Amino acid sequence: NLLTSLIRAHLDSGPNTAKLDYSKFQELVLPRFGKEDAGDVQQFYDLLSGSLDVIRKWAEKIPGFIELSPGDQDLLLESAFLELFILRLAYRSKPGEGKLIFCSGLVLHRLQCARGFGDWIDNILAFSRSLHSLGVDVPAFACLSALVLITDRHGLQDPRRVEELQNRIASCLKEHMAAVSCLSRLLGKLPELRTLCTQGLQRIFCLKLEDLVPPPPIVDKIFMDT
Repeated sequence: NLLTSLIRAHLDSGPNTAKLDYSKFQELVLPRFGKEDAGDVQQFYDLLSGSLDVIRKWAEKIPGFIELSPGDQDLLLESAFLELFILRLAYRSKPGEGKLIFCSGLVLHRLQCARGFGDWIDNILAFSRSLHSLGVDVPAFACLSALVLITDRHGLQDPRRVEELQNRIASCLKEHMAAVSCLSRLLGKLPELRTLCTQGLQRIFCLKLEDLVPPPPIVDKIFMDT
């Protein structure tokens, strides 16, 4: 069934919590001061680039995403990327502790992220606990995230296919959350998520302009989409 394949796809795309990765983690007390250097930017960029790989291996595994055309397959992806990056990160992070947890299991302190991400990081954590107040069970999240991906995108081959897959996922979510308006409180989180992507596009524009290290292709593509 569709739900099951969405739960699994989510759970496979997630970090292994038995192996969160603390090799870079440090519990800092005082803000990192100054301007950000090339190391800050390169980290931020790698984290970005890392997640695209995983979000794609998550995409593939959605019932009938592989079935679509290669044109739309990468278009739903690059267009959903930043929103997926932020929502998955907000979902799996730990705002009480100041821990950002990334798709590869990497754990970073809010204060370690602040130079590359900017004040954006603080809004992302605000959005994290906002998600966490509400409670969003795994099946609700595993449908919500596929809906961020499979959605009409100006310039899609057969948006009938996308629109069709979309509505199945949409009724899984509707059904599952009726089995558990709840759905509309969860949907009431996506305007917050939208504000987050805009601020992220702005930091990424700002970093593109310092040009301290060459961006990864995703930075360009996400920015070209503007």
